[PDB]
Amino acid sequence: ARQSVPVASLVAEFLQEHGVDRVFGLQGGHIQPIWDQLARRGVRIVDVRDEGSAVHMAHAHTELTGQTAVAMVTAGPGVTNTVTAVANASVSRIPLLVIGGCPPIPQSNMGPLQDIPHTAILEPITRLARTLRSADQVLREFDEAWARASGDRGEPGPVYLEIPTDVLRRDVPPALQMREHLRAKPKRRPQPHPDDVAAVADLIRAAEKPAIISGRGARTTDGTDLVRLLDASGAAYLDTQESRGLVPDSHPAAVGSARSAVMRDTDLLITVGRQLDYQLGMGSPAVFPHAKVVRIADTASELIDNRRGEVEILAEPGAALAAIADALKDHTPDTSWRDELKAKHRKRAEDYRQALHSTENGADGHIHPNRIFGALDALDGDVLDLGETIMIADGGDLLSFGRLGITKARRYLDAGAFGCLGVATPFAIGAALAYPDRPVVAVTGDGAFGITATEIDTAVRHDAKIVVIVSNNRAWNIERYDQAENYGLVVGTDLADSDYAGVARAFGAHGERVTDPAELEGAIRRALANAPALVDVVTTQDAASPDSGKGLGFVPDYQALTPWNDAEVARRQEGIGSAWSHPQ
Amino acid sequence: ARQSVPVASLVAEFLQEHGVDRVFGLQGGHIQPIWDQLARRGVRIVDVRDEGSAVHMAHAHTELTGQTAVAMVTAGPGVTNTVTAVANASVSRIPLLVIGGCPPIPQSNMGPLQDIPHTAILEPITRLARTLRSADQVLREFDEAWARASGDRGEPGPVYLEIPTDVLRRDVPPALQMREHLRAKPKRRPQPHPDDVAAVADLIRAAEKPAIISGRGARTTDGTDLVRLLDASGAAYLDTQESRGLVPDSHPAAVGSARSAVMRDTDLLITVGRQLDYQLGMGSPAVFPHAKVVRIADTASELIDNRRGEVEILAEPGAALAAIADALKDHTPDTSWRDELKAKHRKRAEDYRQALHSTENGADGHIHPNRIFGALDALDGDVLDLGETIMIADGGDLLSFGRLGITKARRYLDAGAFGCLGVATPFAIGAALAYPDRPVVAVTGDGAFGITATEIDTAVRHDAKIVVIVSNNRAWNIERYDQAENYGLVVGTDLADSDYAGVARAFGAHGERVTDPAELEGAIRRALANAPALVDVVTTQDAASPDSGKGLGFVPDYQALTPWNDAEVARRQEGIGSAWSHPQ
Amino acid sequence: ARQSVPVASLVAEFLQEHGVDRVFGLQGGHIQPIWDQLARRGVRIVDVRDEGSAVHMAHAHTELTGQTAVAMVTAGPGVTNTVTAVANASVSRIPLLVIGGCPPIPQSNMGPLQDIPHTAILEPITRLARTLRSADQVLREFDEAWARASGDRGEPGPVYLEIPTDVLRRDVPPALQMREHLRAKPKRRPQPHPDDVAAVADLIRAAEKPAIISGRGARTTDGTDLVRLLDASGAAYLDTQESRGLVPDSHPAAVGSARSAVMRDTDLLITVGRQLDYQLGMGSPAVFPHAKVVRIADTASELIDNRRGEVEILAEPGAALAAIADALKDHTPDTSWRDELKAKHRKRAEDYRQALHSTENGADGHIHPNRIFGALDALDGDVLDLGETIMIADGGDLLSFGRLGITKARRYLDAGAFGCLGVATPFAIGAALAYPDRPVVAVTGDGAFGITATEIDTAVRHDAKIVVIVSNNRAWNIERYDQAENYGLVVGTDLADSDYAGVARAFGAHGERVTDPAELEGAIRRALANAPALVDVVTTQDAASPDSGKGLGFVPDYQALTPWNDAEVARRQEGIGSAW
Ligand SMILES: CC(C)(COP(=O)(O)OP(=O)(O)OC[C@H]1O[C@@H](n2cnc3c(N)ncnc32)[C@H](O)[C@@H]1OP(=O)(O)O)[C@@H](O)C(=O)NCCC(=O)NCCSC=O
Ligand SMILES: Cc1ncc(C[n+]2csc(CCOP(=O)(O)OP(=O)(O)O)c2C)c(N)n1
Ligand SMILES: [Mg+2]
Ligand SMILES: [Mg+2]
Ligand SMILES: [Mg+2]
Ligand SMILES: [Mg+2]
Repeated sequence: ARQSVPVASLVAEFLQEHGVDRVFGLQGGHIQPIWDQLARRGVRIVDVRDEGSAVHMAHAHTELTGQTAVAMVTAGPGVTNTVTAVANASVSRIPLLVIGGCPPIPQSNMGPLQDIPHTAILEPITRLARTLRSADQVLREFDEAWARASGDRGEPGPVYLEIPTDVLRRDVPPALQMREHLRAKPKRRPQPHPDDVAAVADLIRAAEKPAIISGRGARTTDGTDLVRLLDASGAAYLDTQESRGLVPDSHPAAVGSARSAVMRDTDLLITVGRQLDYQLGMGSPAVFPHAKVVRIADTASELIDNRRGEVEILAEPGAALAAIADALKDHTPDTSWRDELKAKHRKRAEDYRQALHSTENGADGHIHPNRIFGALDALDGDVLDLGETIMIADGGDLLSFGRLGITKARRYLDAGAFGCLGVATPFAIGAALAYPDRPVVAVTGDGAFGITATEIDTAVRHDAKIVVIVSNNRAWNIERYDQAENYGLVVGTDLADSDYAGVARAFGAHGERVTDPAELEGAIRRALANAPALVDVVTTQDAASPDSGKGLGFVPDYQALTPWNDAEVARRQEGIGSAWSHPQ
Repeated sequence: ARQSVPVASLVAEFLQEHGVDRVFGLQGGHIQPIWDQLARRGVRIVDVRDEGSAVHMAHAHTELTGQTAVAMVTAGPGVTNTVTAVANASVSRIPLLVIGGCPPIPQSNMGPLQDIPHTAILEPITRLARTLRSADQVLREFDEAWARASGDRGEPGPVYLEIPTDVLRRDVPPALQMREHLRAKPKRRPQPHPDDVAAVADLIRAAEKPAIISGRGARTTDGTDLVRLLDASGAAYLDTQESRGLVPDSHPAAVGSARSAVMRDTDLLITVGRQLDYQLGMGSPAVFPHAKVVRIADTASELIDNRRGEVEILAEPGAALAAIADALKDHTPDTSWRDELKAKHRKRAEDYRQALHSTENGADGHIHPNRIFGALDALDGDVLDLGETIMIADGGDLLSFGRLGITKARRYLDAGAFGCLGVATPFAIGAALAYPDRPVVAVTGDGAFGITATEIDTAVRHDAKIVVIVSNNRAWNIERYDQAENYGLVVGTDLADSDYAGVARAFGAHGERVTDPAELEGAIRRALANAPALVDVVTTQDAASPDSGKGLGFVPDYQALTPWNDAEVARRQEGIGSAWSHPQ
Repeated sequence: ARQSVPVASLVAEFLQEHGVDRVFGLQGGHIQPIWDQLARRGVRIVDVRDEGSAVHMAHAHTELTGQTAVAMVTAGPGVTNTVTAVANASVSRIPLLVIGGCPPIPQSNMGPLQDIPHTAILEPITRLARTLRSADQVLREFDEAWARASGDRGEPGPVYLEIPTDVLRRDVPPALQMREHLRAKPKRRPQPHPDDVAAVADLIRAAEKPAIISGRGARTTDGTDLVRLLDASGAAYLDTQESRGLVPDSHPAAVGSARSAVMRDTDLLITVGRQLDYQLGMGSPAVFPHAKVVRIADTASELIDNRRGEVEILAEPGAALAAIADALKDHTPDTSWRDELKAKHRKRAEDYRQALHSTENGADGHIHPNRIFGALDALDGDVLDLGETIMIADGGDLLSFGRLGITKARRYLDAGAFGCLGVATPFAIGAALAYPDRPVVAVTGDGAFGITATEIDTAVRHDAKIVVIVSNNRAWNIERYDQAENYGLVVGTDLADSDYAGVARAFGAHGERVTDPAELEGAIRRALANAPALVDVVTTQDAASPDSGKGLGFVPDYQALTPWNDAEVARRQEGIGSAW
């Protein structure tokens, strides 16, 4: 079978055999040899307006599908344009491969065109960042890097490979073209230890108010084993931004409008593929004052951070959840606490959803962003099925409203733990190309949207059927609010009444502007029918979000949010005794 | 005088006392304490749509004015959005300070909001990248970093400082607030050694065809000492993209249409504040086959790279040029070679300029980009003075045409050695705010423009009177050309017939589209009268630039350009003798 | 229960509660606050002559006992003196903690005493390297770092923590002193997936010549599940330098003197906690021309390097071995290939061992190093049980002789994949302190010994009952031999006839010089009886070692060894010319 082929040809074959049917990127001569070979093999090339956007598209693809995705960018500014999107994928622990161009070996350190230390810049935010200088070993390096992206020898996240242009053009002998490096590999499935499963089952039997909080790792499962454990355990259930859609909304455990009540009173916190980072108050006793802790994950990045488990299970989370459910066969949980939370949640969530359809305009006479979520809700079952829809959110206040306003989605993506503004359009494109028969709706602040707005062109040229709804409040409004509240002086946080519909139409998309909230349902209906489309909603600056009211803009010393920080300050003063003296 | 003040207040005072009258950035809570204190001191805040753009604006400010400029960006994605612009400033050796936000010390390594290893990511492309954790020493650190940006303990370029939000809020005692750290410092002026000056004078006296090539370091002078040395030496003169405007166009040495002829035949190459990087063929004997080498600079980054000088002068370049001119008092140079180049240059450059006014449309029936440079030339002395105009160029083919088409500018900026697409709009903004009574004209490819187009909003909101002229050829055209030529398959390099005038109007700027080259002068006149303005020129894909024809897209093994690479391959085969054997 | 205590006190308590009963180090003011608190808690301080030797001692302790060991060293040169020993532990994937001193936060970047970028220097060779600037979070950082040393979020290896002296003096409130961070944690035990177990059992049933090669991860087990799989599978068995002692020498699978024959013919290579690095020919098809590959390990650092498995099991290796053994309950392996290798191994190994007793002196009239191994063999079952002895080897030719000359040992340590000369004495000290009732015998080249010789003092002052036997050949001899062979010019590889016995005596150890090989048994008997003790053996420069003439000094393009490299050159020629 095998004959001598150039490195660039073997790279393209590696990718295709690993299940890569599309590559996101932006062409330059340093990667053209691979670009050409991917084209020749029938791999779709999704070319973008800013390399960072290509990496965001890969991120969305992998997060949605489970298939490791690929971005390809040229030397120098091509690679440096990806740093934010790489960092975002690193924080979220998403497997992806970035292939960068780089100058030929002979010109090393001589000031060749577009030279910059790519591997040194990317090393801190990647699982691997390497320059491949041996033609014979390029295939082996690709396969190992792909494994490291899944989390081998680290934790899941992005990897970076570059091949000097002279090496790309070298031949690889047939003997070195080994099938074991070319072939797709299954995910690892480490299994739980029976004694850890029994120990967790014993903690659940002893707990009165157990609570499961899911993350990334749980979201790699279909949710069915998590529901088996919820049923067997009687635990309350919370998800996070990275783990929406695993548990039906009507499930007796699902209490997503009772987040603070669950954290305050749970006596057994079980994390499932979830970090106890700022989004869960660092798992601090100040935020979980009654909780024993158990941690379940396929990576210690979701076992050891900030709190240790009385039990920690390192295993494929589905298998762990199934085994604990099995161990609770003859347990009859006390669900009084869960059922009381659920009764109040059902009413609070229903009332909140219904109020989205009629929210008053703010004091400036413009639309409250809640009306966008109400109009989507009104259209559900009519012109779209939200239960089949990929929902994306981005921005400041808009994003915080979206976490309450978006309840019925198939899948949800957003700015993530990194707070990465500008993901909305690139994520919408990756999602739409992965799921061409699903509605894809991105709701975004105007600040965030300006970062990646020109990717509306990409959506039109590649026919990604996205709908982008802009909360056009002429501001970085959550920042304007923190300025007013904590300094009395608003400066450098105002934007303008930009025609984002006109920007979309300039790039060949359907555009409409809305000033009257009664026009929103019709404008979003027209956008869904004419995707790719943008709806530019003139929204109020008088709309405090849950995040603006909790001090997210101020950056307290110990926690992201003022109320959590207050509890932390109190915790640090406990029981110091006569040892204490005033800082003077 | 002095009392306890918070770190953030002392930072703002440091900046203002160091001559900072504006800061470019994008607000977040992590830098709000400094942002507020700059506002309170009357420092102008130029807030942008993408943090990378703020660093490009600082770069343009410093390159134009000589005053070290400042960008301020928030933690996480705020800092990671600057990497390309930082890299660009590092390659070009431009002093600038980036102030980044970062999370409070107590949350170190805990997964706080927007955490990422900023200093590790930026260390390879900065002169210093530090986290300031001692309130008492913040002022001292700022002043040392500012010195390192000028090139102390390194070479000129960007520096990065971040202050954890808890440290920003700490008080500094009055004793630690030292005037020697707060005060503006003069540039260093190391002086030449008389013996090196005499040695260079002797080499000039012995040379028949001496040639000066200027760079960055020469461009920090007003050009008058360089002209004294040209007059005294009889040398031919070439500039580079980073050193335009130092020598009158009519000067007997100025032979900018004879670049290859000068490099081929010079017997004495004198670099003045210039790197022998890819833009000058690595100073290779393959490109300068007859040249002895002399190097003059205030930094060894422009003395030791790729070629060593028979003499090297490390000194303030003005002083070096003046001293060598003095040493040649009674020398009568042989200028036959110079004067013969000049006679042919005068005619070639005049004919080329005049032909810009009537260039034929390409085979697709659209405008040749040369017509943009002709229309600017036609308007010169009428509605603008090109000799007072800051010209900016960006893109691929468009940029290569611009290097021949732009001859009469006050100052010129472009994509630089790094090939940093998307600098046009941000640079135009920084230039326009530095020089509010000067025309600022940016000519850009459509590919490059999509990266930073949304900064047209910034130009409108801050009233930066820029004119952006887009070469709208519906392509990354220099890439499309290299694909066709070297692979036969054009893929992923096509864009669309986007309404860039409509994008500008969406953001409140004056916009006009041009399809007929006879309308260009009127459209550019209207743009200059209504700045900020954009002219969207529908240009041809049938237009090979000097760069497309020399293989810049292909990346040869040894040089950026095919003809130079050919010469290099020939050089490597010289005189190997019987030792040689076929690679088989 | 808890009250406010200084950081330094909470660090000492963390270590003791994690099972640390000893800390290896060298005092400086930057670490004195911790040093003092360890002393007060009764944690033994083993103070050394060079910080690198403290980290070698920690490495040996962890590798032998399974308990993560700790070195503590001061700012600046105290930390930079550890880099070789840290790199060695990183290469061998040994958990250990290095606690470094560093200057106070207010003097950051001001040129304080002993300042240097410790965390930047150590980042590339550690699983974590951090400066701890929040007193409240030091205990949490220690516990996370300890987990990472075990391999969480990485792979097993050394970690580095430093606390600025101002932070060491800060108080930690009682609420932040969480028991979950202070307490010792069990090792993780990920379990095999039954489908992978069945797939490996199917490959074993279909193989005619299966072979298991063990490494570090197998050596973390007691070997009983490995023997169960050997018995169930009929596989041949090879160990490596890092995995000796798991399988009795008399076991029908143990064919250590047939390494080449095993690699050449096996049709199923099974790696057990082992890397396919240079020591196994990169697992190359050039070196294993008939082998399908299966990989078993609790870390992907021993699954994905160079060769992929048709099946890869990421699990605690004992559990994986046990499950595959179970799956083969009704399998009757064809062991003819195994039994043929074993018959030739038995004869070859026996003849080799017996010849050690009578190896003639070299052409220069001096002892052949094999006589050292013959004398140890003669003493076995008489003066000591080598099967209860911790054997350590170091050097060039001496080490190569040692790999074949040392066949019985409770445990074996050496220079490792990193080729880290000078480990013998510090390893012997860590081993002797960990196993005070076991004989500890370190055989070293004279070149290697010069690096760490002054740690004989440490052995004497801490009563570490070690025996050091020096192959004193007045040379870096494996290097002198490569120069003679390949350049015809020996330069800068000669040493002198140094009195290493006299060095030992100067540091208060027992010393004896041996020039007559018939005196070796007696001298080694006297050394064992008077440990700590050194035997300085005047050995020949004129003796080829098993490693001689194999291109080790040449450093071929593709493989460590010429014959392997030749096979790689031939592999790259296969099918070239054949395009059409
Ligand atoms: C790369 C290697 C692991 C490869 O060595 P191997 O071929 O695995 O050899 P060894 O295990 O040492 O054994 C070599 C041969 O001896 C045979 N052998 C082994 N034991 C015996 C006994 N008891 N009797 C007879 N023969 C024996 C074995 O079957 C091999 O022959 P065959 O069956 O014919 O193969 C090693 O060479 C090595 O580690 N050296 C590199 C240098 C180094 O790491 N040291 C640091 C200091 S020098 C660095 O600067
Ligand atoms: C620190 C160090 N320096 C150099 C080497 C290279 N090296 C490998 S073996 C060897 C010679 C060892 O000499 P010795 O310990 O006397 O053993 P001999 O070969 O003489 O038996 C050398 C220098 C090394 N591995 N480590
Ligand atoms: Mg960017
Ligand atoms: Mg907004
Ligand atoms: Mg173009
Ligand atoms: Mg020796």
